[PDB]
Amino acid sequence: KERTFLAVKPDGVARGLVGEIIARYEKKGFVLVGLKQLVPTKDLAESHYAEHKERPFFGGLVSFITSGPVVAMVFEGKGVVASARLMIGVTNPLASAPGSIRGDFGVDVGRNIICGSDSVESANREIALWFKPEELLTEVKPNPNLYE
Amino acid sequence: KERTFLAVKPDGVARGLVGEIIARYEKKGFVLVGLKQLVPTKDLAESHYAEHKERPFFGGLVSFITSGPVVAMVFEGKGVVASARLMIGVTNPLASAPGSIRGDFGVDVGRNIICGSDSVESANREIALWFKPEELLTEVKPNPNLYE
Amino acid sequence: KERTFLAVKPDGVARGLVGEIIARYEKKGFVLVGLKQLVPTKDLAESHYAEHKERPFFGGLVSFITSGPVVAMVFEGKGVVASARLMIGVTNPLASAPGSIRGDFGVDVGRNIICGSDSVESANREIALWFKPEELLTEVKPNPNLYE
Amino acid sequence: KERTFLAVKPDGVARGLVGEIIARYEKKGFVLVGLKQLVPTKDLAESHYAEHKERPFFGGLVSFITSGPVVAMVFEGKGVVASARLMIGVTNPLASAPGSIRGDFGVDVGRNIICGSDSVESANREIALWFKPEELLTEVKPNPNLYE
Amino acid sequence: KERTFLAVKPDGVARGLVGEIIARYEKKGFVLVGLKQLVPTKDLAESHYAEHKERPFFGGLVSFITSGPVVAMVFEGKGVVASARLMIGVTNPLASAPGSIRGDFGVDVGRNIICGSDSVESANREIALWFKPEELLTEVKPNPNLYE
Amino acid sequence: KERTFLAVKPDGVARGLVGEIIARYEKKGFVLVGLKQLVPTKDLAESHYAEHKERPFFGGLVSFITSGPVVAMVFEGKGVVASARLMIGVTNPLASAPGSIRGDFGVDVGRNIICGSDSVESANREIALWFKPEELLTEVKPNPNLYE
Repeated sequence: KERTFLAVKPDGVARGLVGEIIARYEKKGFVLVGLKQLVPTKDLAESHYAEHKERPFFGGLVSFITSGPVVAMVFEGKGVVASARLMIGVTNPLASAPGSIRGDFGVDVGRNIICGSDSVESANREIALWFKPEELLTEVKPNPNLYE
Repeated sequence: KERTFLAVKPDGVARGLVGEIIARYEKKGFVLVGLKQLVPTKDLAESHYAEHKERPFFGGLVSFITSGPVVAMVFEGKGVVASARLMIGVTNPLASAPGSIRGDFGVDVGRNIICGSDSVESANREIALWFKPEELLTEVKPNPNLYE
Repeated sequence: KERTFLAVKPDGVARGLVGEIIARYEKKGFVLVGLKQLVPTKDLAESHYAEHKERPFFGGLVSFITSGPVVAMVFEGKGVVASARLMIGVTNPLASAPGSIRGDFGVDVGRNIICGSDSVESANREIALWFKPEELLTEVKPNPNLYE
Repeated sequence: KERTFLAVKPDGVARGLVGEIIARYEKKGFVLVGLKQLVPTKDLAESHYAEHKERPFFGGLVSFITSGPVVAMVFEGKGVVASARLMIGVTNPLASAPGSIRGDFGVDVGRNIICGSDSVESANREIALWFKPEELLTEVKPNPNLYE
Repeated sequence: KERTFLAVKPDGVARGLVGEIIARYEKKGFVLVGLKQLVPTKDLAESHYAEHKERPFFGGLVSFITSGPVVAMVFEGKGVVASARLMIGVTNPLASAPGSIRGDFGVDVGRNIICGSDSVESANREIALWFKPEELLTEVKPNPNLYE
Repeated sequence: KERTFLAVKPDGVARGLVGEIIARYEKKGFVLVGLKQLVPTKDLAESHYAEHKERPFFGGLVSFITSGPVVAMVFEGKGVVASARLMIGVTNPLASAPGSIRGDFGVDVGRNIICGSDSVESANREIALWFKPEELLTEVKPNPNLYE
């Protein structure tokens, strides 16, 4: 099945939002196949954010995410990359709908709590970045009531 | 006042979602005028799904809903048929917004937890299908703070 | 497995507490094997309350419970009769602990929201009172993660 | 920082929705810089609703809001006027999305629970209407994890 | 009916716990007859804490409570003074049960979030301290489903 | 500050209870200083359960915990070892109070969802068992509103 990578960033961890966030994806029915808390390395942060490398805000992205603990997760399930994004909301928390994570909890583009993969393609890249293969679940059993 | 019919299907019952679902419509202010759990008969299931009778997925619809317990409800209140639908989300749970029932809990079109009437017209039909007149509340008292 | 009978009384129904209550027993892992809303008959109410027949408050018990809709439920699971009672709290809602149903929601002995069976013995009696055998689930499947 | 004025009207207070509403804006990260419960004066109600003065429904607006207690609040934070509106929903609760306040709790345009300022301009006016300067917090400290 | 005084102290306000706390007493069925946020005066703080005047920790109590905003409330209902205390927990949050306010949210005796009146006698005193008679609701209407 | 070790066992993970559990300790104010999901090794399981080595149920304990994924956590804060235990409940979920984790969610001694350290002494041992020193947070910053 599809897998995505989500990190709740230092601001989400510091605000005590980790469990609330995991519980939202668990209720949806996605399965947790990798999880750890870590303080990202500058090397890791720069690779993760490589797409924004030419833009002046790249260095801020890199400073913040290495500024404290991150909890890195990967979830598995049908259509999880796009669904996970729908559940986060949009870039600007102020513009994100009530009921989404950033819509419910966030106020600033610079402190928007959580990030998730763009695409199936960048998810594959990001998972291999943040996780070793031995840190990820091999045999996954979803609730039998979830999939036809 | 308007009435609609909602069934939480075998997958919603099995996942322990019944109370969560009723509590959403109670908080909104709709009044429960009929409620029961039952394992639908094939005769009942086929009439309920008669609209999809010509399509090949008709038989799957009929197999699943008779496969386990269903909790059948009817709610009363202004604009309840459309409102109830807004609160469920859309056919594809993956595409349903955060904050809706299928948006919050579901992943597969084939396991989308709950169904509700299309229209005032099919609600009237579906209620008479699933419920006897003596199983429905006659005198309804909504919260006095709900309606001008 | 053990079964118990719980009714959320007219005051709980009228206050929109039905879903909240069912969701508590679903989360605990007990399985719903019977459910319906009805306005109790005086004959039914008097049999249900037969134990208090000699006491002067018997008639009040009987008046209130027939005064509006009741949602009658039976749940199945290990030790459900005593557990269900632990989750309700004690007779006086004011004295019931935070976290219990009556502790969280109720204020008056006369409006204490829900009743549940005393014992396995009176549960058996009360279930046969309120429910026909064909209204109760025969084959029960609990979450496989609940029981060793 | 921006400030807005929100009142939960008599119907929201009477339905026990005050805490739920405040908790939504607290979780978002907006800071409470003024709060009180009062039964609005006719003079206050007419000024507050001055914009609808020419329309026939003006007098109903004025009757209802002075009909019971109101809890008047002002919140501070980036983009709070528009954000607060996004979180309330739209005029018609039936049409308001799941996850919004009116979408979750309300049914009637005439009983839509809460009102919030239109604009930064009318917020400034409404705050000075309902609150004395000494009733508002001067030094505000938001969670340090909220703003970049 | 009985009335009690509760203040959520600067630590509860700063942690965004105000709405959660009010919502607990609203769900229980107690009625809010007074509410405001204020930064307590030293004169007010010393009178409020007069009982601990001889003990060395008196001055700390007085320093903290005047250190930031407090939201002062009074609730009405049967047995509210003792019930409100049951719902808060005990002095030491570490020892307070799960399901109580201090049991759920607090860790330190010095930061225990909320205080409520000791007795009907000190409630009467504390209400007259913190509130003017014109700031309190005169005609109270509780949910009709609460009291027999 | 004190640290404790908690594991949500395979039954808690499989039931989608991970986020709910973390969110309870985050709300209390304890700080997450280590977190990962893993499928325990038999060597690890036997050391963890060494205290029950002579009893016949030792092998069952060891079979179950290595039977699926576990999410291993360590939390930091004043009095966290005893507090964490208070929040879990007692051995028998049926006997655990409403409001505790096992009281809210569990039914069987053999499937009681989560375990936490006995004492400060066994916490120290268990943390060194399950975690490498580099997997644990060194500089911890609790909410400034938590500790006097």
